[PDB]
Amino acid sequence: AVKVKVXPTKVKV
Amino acid sequence: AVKVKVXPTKVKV
Amino acid sequence: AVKVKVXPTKVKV
Amino acid sequence: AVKVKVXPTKVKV
Repeated sequence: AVKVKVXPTKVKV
Repeated sequence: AVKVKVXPTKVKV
Repeated sequence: AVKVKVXPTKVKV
Repeated sequence: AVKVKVXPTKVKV
C-alpha cells in the first residue's frame, strides 16, 4: 500500500 | 490541501 | 503511478 | 515534511 503522512494525519491506500 | 492520487483514490489532507 | 501535490510542489512516482 | 511511501520510494516534501 501507499502510505501518506501529513504531520499527525496518516492514511494508507 | 495535500493531494495524493493513488489510482481512483484521491487522498486529500 | 502515484501523483503527489503539496502546494506548488508536485511529483509522480 | 509530508511523506509519501510508494514501495521503495519515500517522497519527502
